[PDB]
Amino acid sequence: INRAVQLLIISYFVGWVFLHEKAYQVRDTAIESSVVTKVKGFGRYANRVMDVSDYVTPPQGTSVFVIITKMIVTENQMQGFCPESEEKYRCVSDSQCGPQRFPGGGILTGRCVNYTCEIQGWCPTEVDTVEMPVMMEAENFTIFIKNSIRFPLFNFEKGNLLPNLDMKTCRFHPDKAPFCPILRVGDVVKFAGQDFAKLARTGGVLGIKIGWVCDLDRAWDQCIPKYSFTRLDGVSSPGYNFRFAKYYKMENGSEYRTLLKAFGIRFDVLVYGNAGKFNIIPTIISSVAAFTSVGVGTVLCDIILLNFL
Amino acid sequence: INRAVQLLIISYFVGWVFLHEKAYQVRDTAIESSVVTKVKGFGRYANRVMDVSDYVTPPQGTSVFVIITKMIVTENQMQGFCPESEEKYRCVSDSQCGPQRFPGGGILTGRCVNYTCEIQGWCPTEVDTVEMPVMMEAENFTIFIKNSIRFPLFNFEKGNLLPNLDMKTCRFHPDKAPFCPILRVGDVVKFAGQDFAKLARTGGVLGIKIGWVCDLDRAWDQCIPKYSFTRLDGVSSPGYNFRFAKYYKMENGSEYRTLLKAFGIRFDVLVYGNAGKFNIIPTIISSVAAFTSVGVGTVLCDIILLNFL
Amino acid sequence: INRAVQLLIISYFVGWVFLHEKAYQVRDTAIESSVVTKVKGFGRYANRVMDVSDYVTPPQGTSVFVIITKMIVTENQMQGFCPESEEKYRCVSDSQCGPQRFPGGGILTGRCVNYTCEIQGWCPTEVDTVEMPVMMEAENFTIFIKNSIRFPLFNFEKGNLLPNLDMKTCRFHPDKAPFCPILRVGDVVKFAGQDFAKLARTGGVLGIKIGWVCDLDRAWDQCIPKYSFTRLDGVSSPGYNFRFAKYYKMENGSEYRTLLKAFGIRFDVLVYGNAGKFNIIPTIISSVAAFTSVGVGTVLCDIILLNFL
Ligand SMILES: CNC(=O)c1cc(F)c(-c2nc3cc(C)ccn3c2C[C@H]2CN(C(=O)OC)CCO2)c(F)c1
Ligand SMILES: CNC(=O)c1cc(F)c(-c2nc3cc(C)ccn3c2C[C@H]2CN(C(=O)OC)CCO2)c(F)c1
Ligand SMILES: CNC(=O)c1cc(F)c(-c2nc3cc(C)ccn3c2C[C@H]2CN(C(=O)OC)CCO2)c(F)c1
Ligand SMILES: *[C@@H]1O[C@H](CO)[C@@H](O[C@@H]2O[C@H](CO)[C@@H](O)[C@H](O)[C@H]2NC(C)=O)[C@H](O)[C@H]1NC(C)=O
Ligand SMILES: *[C@@H]1O[C@H](CO)[C@@H](O[C@@H]2O[C@H](CO)[C@@H](O)[C@H](O)[C@H]2NC(C)=O)[C@H](O)[C@H]1NC(C)=O
Ligand SMILES: *[C@@H]1O[C@H](CO)[C@@H](O[C@@H]2O[C@H](CO)[C@@H](O)[C@H](O)[C@H]2NC(C)=O)[C@H](O)[C@H]1NC(C)=O
Ligand SMILES: *[C@@H]1O[C@H](CO)[C@@H](O)[C@H](O)[C@H]1NC(C)=O
Ligand SMILES: *[C@@H]1O[C@H](CO)[C@@H](O)[C@H](O)[C@H]1NC(C)=O
Ligand SMILES: *[C@@H]1O[C@H](CO)[C@@H](O)[C@H](O)[C@H]1NC(C)=O
Repeated sequence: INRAVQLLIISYFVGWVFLHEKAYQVRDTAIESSVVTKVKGFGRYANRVMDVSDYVTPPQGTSVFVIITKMIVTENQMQGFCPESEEKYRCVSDSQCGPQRFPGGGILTGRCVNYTCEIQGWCPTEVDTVEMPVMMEAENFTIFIKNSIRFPLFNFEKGNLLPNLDMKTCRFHPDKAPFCPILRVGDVVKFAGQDFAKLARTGGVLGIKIGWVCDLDRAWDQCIPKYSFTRLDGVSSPGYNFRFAKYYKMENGSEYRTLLKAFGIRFDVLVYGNAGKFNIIPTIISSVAAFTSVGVGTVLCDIILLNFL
Repeated sequence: INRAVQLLIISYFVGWVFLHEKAYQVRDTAIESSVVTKVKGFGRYANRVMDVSDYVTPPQGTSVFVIITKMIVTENQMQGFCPESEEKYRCVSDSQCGPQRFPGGGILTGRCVNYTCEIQGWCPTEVDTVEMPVMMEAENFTIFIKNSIRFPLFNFEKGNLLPNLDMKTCRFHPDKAPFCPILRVGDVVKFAGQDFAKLARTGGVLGIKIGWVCDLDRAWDQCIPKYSFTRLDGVSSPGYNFRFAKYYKMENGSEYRTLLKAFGIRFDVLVYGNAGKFNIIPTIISSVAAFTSVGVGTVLCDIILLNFL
Repeated sequence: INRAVQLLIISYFVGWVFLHEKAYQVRDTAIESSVVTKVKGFGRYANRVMDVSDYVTPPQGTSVFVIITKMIVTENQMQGFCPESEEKYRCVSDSQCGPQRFPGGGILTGRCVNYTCEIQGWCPTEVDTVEMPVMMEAENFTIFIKNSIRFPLFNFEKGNLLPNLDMKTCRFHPDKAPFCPILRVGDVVKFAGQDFAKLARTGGVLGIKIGWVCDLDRAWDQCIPKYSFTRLDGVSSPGYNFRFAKYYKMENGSEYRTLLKAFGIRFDVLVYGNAGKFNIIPTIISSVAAFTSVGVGTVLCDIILLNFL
């Protein structure tokens, strides 16, 4: 009975190794998904509350949006020549800056004036590096993410709005309610291992990943999404700043421009999926390989038992 | 001759099962694609026709754009305190709204006035829910979609602009001309199983999918794209509304803001591909599995015939 | 010794064929990536230098941005009826244009006036096709691309900012330094097999592909990205033009609009990945198939040697 027991044990182990790793259930990874993101929540920046229309830069609500948390405004920028207001651009001789100095505000002319050598262009350049406050109440904003995915190979359409496992006081917590699509901005920042104060002050590119890992052999309700968070702006000047320009020409001839530098927390929504469904061909391939492996194991077992090595 | 005929039949069935499901022809699903969308067509909204530059929100023509169909304008919004114009925010006592009421227009102060308790912020809030007309002529807009895909594993570059199977009066109909890239907006809405009037009045997020399913073992001209349409904004307040803010500061000191609420039909272009090419390794694997399966079938056939069970 | 030598040679060839094509090392192609693009560099267009805030259309720095190189401005567009300024719309009789003529500037009315029959809408239409100069200094712009990828199946996070194989004078050249993420716009245009003058004058949609092809069986530092460039706006009127509209209502009642037509070079960043990691199941499958193929080869070899055919 030793040979039968040993071959049964070998076959059982081979089956465990195969079906545990899903040798069958051909896998599809080309998930086609659509994301609709909507921000809700109000906050104050200077002396005035700002609704959703203000801070979020892309109003459509695409896969990628920006939550603006700090604004630096430079108004009435006129064309001309003038020195730069930054420290690092010190000029002691007229030959210091030429076709070797990286421009910071405009095209250089090869001169030197007192405030720094003359960049040409928008004269009142950004006086940056100040103690401007941040939209602290943005720590309490909420993001509603409606994600609709469709695995094409198996024709499997699904969405994250699962009605079983209200939407007015629920948040997203991976422990209590890991299924509500409403993500608190403070919660997203905290779950990424980041302090919110520094992230809002300097800016960063967070990322929300919706892993659609499902086993289609089970029921339709079993396919559930998993939310994860990360930061994708780590080097090893870190930050995320971007500028809008609004132009106007007053009737007295001069051409003006106001420049708004925004430090925000850009959110990226990345959808990844991996769905495995049972298919005849991989099942046959795996069964044949398992049979041959069991045969090889049986051929080796008697030899190793007889030789005790 | 019975055994030879039976083994030939078993081998033929195994070959049918294998080659029908493409046991060989290793498959690649990581399709790298680029989409350029351009809208053409004019329509009237208030008392004036609007060209392409007006209704479409992203002027670049990215993978996702919005066809604005309804506009609600609130001009000269000033900062301050005032009640809200919506019905649902009824206030009979000063304690009704506090740290339990969801803000609708601004940060609450805990008071109660006649128009509703005081939200702080942009005072002339949106008087919404009106009978504003819709851009009905947007039913006749056309969308030109240039899609260029490149399967990287096989180095296979292709595009949907097939010159064989003019581009001035052709539309997209899956029956007559299922190859023209020009998609009528009314046609897209109709093919999604949606009435255009309600969709334009309330807004929605349609989706155009370009399935690049091809068999590279055939000629280059055989690889063709298939267009499909769906809606990806179905819960089970449905809609798709987004707001622009334009700011101006008149010389008499006050800070103003005009808010434009747009109800549009956002179009998402999703590209999915699955290309299978013959490879030596999967062919050998499939042949070995087929040989072993045929052997197993022959081993079972004589037994089942002799035992008649 | 002939049979042993022949079977060893057959086994060696089978192993070469299998391990060379990676029969083992299950492959994942669903790469989840995030791209942050930042443009640096100044240029002059009319009589004034323009910094980053001006030419690039999406200020956020998404996966797709546009480098504007030519601007055509039409100011003070008023609603009304007037003929069109283009040549192709010749009208000799009042019945020439009707429900058969493609509108170019507005909704037609079925009349004929001297400048061309009356389109309704923004009256001072674009007088296009001029000799407007181009932002030639945009040939010296630089693009910083920070790409962070994460293969989910193997949980493999990586980025293109490799610190071993400064970032102030380095460019991207596939021969000298093929690893610096700083891409010169002129270099990108040249590597796509395109002249920069015509591309800037008419517009085009270039594409930068970051192939993340790695072998995870080696060390972590071995996984490196490969940059490639292409053009995805080739038919077989080519170009890429898009228009912004800025509205204002002067106090004397009339409603105005200024239209800015931009000819740019839109850059698309496409991330593709294919990562193979050793797994037990594919290894067993490949070993079984190799054993069976070697057996078949041995069965055929003696026959072909004895029969000499
Ligand atoms: C006459 N009024 C103005 O000039 C003016 C008014 C403003 F409310 C603001 C302002 N500050 C902040 C601060 C935060 C955290 C969020 C939004 N903020 C805003 C509003 C908009 C202004 N944006 C714009 O594109 O405007 C062209 C870009 C996005 O932010 C400004 F920067 C300028
Ligand atoms: C002095 N003139 C204005 O204030 C004004 C003029 C306008 F034509 C309009 C207006 N209505 C509609 C209706 C449809 C269906 C499409 C486009 N529409 C527009 C034009 C733009 C105005 N957009 C903007 O970003 O403007 C900052 C956002 C997109 O729509 C407006 F909302 C305000
Ligand atoms: C009172 N001043 C103006 O009206 C005015 C001022 C300007 F600098 C310009 C202008 N020309 C060029 C040429 C290049 C190559 C790049 C940027 N350029 C610009 C600036 C902006 C204006 N953009 C805008 O959205 O403005 C609403 C869209 C993007 O280009 C303009 F088109 C109009
Ligand atoms: C974000 O919201 C939380 C939850 O309401 C705020 O925390 C509470 O704030 C109230 C304000 O009246 C205090 O009475 C509570 O004691 C706070 N609770 C806790 C646990 O701190 C929080 O202050 C808000 N954040 C910001 C920046 O305003
Ligand atoms: C969209 O275009 C269609 C096709 O031209 C319009 O339908 C025709 O409209 C003309 C207008 O002169 C009528 O004479 C025809 O009888 C209509 N034909 C049909 C089959 O209805 C349609 O009206 C346009 N839609 C909108 C909203 O203007
Ligand atoms: C882009 O930059 C290059 C590199 O600096 C410029 O080419 C040089 O331009 C300087 C200008 O003083 C000349 O002295 C050099 O002789 C040029 N070198 C070469 C090899 O041509 C180039 O002119 C710049 N392009 C534009 C359009 O301004
Ligand atoms: C126009 O007026 C502004 C202030 O409104 C002033 O700074 C500027 O010098 C004037 N420009 C001209 C050309 O008169
Ligand atoms: C400025 O003028 C506007 C109308 O143009 C008026 O409503 C407002 O009260 C005035 N504000 C101040 C601060 O004088
Ligand atoms: C308003 O003034 C503009 C010039 O500023 C002029 O062209 C236009 O005819 C005037 N419109 C009205 C309605 O008075």
